[PDB]
Amino acid sequence: QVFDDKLLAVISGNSIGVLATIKHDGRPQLSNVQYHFDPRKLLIQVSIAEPRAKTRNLRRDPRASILVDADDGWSYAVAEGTAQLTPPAAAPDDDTVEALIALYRNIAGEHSDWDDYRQAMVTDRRVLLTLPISHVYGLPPGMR
Amino acid sequence: QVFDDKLLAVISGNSIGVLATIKHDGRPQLSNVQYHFDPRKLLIQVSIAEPRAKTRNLRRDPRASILVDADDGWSYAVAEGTAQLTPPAAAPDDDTVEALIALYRNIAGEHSDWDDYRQAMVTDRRVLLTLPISHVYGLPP
Ligand code: NA
Repeated sequence: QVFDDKLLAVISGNSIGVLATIKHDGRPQLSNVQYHFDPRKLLIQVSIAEPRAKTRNLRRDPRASILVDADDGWSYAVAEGTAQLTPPAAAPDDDTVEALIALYRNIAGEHSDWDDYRQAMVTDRRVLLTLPISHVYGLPPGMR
Repeated sequence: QVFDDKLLAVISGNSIGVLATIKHDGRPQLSNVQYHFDPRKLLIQVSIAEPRAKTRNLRRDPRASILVDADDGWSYAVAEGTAQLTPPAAAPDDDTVEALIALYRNIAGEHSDWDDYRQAMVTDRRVLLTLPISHVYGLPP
């Protein structure tokens, strides 16, 4: 839809969002995440680390939402989906680290020392979060 | 705690945040809200409206969290609480509308036309949401 494309435009137009996961007690857990939006596949990809609260929540209940703010700093879009998570990075060139490399390119371009990047992924036990967008809602720029 | 004050400072330093309510199916519901923060009684105040999803959710389950961004746009603080809601504004002079007028003053001072403001609150079925902060976390700048 034109709408909603106005919401996706808010998502494709930014890189920082509020990730919302579900605590064991059922209430939301919120944090900021950097992301890359794949408009062709309608995916949102995030790099997260195994021992963080957001990761543990998602392994337990894969349902995730991301709110992205528009340029006006008023309006917003929220993407919902069911997260898919890679295993944590365990070797400097396993498929997980390879995917995180591709993610960092999409977000930040060419890395200074890729080999250190590779080692940090293993060390910090990084995970690729892939979130297929199954529903969008929000208040697109242009209305009340 | 030391950590605490740095987070609470983030909340004092802003007036828009992301409000998270809980949907019927257990999923968080997210939206931007404008708020006033009382650093004394440690509570957040928000003007919402009865017809909205966020309000329906909170009347079913009063747990709320609000995330607030630091100036660097990356650091942030989250406050959790159990929401307190007034009845919806029903008459231009009732207690709810008065509370919201006090809130509007705390946020943006004096309003152009209080009489149209009063009316708009009733037409909106506006609600005053009070969130005593029961817990804070996040990543201070
Ligand atoms: Na953590």
